[PDB]
Amino acid sequence: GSKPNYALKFTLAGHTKAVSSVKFSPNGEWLASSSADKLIKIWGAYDGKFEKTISGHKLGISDVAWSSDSNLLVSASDDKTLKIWDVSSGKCLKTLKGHSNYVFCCNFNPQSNLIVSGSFDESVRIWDVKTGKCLKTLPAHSDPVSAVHFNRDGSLIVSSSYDGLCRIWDTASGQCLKTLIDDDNPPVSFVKFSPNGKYILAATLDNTLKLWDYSKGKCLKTYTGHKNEKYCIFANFSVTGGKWIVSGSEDNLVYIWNLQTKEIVQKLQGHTDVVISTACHPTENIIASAALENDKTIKLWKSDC
Ligand SMILES: Cc1nc(CO)c[nH]1
Repeated sequence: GSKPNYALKFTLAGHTKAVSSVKFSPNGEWLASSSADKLIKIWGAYDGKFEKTISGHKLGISDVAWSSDSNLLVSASDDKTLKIWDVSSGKCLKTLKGHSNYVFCCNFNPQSNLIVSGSFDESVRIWDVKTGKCLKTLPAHSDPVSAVHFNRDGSLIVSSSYDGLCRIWDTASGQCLKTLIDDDNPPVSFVKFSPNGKYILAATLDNTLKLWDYSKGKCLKTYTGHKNEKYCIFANFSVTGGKWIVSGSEDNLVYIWNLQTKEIVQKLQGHTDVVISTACHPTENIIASAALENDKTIKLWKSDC
């Protein structure tokens, strides 16, 4: 139908501190979760079945991300490292050392030969997956880096920061192509490219999501109604059914907007703390949501539309 009807199907318990991130594997079979409890957990995407715990970080994890082939994970930790993991063996393949403060955010490129990271040390680093070596350190921002993401062909990186900027980087050279958002404030708490790489979705800590045209550097859409003044809350393009924007909220709800009309089309109730992370299944109309330490659960929601 014209609106979704997401309904709670499973609650996934086991983390002992706040959940920080949830991500579906590109092949759709898994959900990965990261937590302040220093653990990664792997769950069945369709039935929430607990699969395994992946351990090794010495402090909390703020983010986890899948390789394009669903075989590897990368995690970003307060221990100042990222780790590359073989999901099947659960083994740490590489530890990526160089950041001088907490690593907050990470992603593979589509090729999955590179990892990008953002840190409280105000830098963005680009890493070689095969060797675990740091290829480039970008002096990207003047405050902690909240998000990093590659576009569809891997040629661009978008970064965001508490400094109030969103910057687009040439992967190959590390050089800045554009400062897309250029304000002293508000802090930019999240950014990512649209699936086709033409748009950037940006969150600011003034309860606002905006959809930007990268090429023209202009705001096309604004989404409001939710609460976001403190946390770096993920947002998503939902593309399997109707074309939605999805975000967590500091009022403990998942918000779903019509991307084109900007109308709120659903609010998902059930969590008992801030919903810091949401993920959209690559093929099925399924949302994963995760909450902070009063809750510590992941919820799987399913829609007909
Ligand atoms: C908690 C968290 N938010 C982000 C957004 O990039 C990374 N980790």
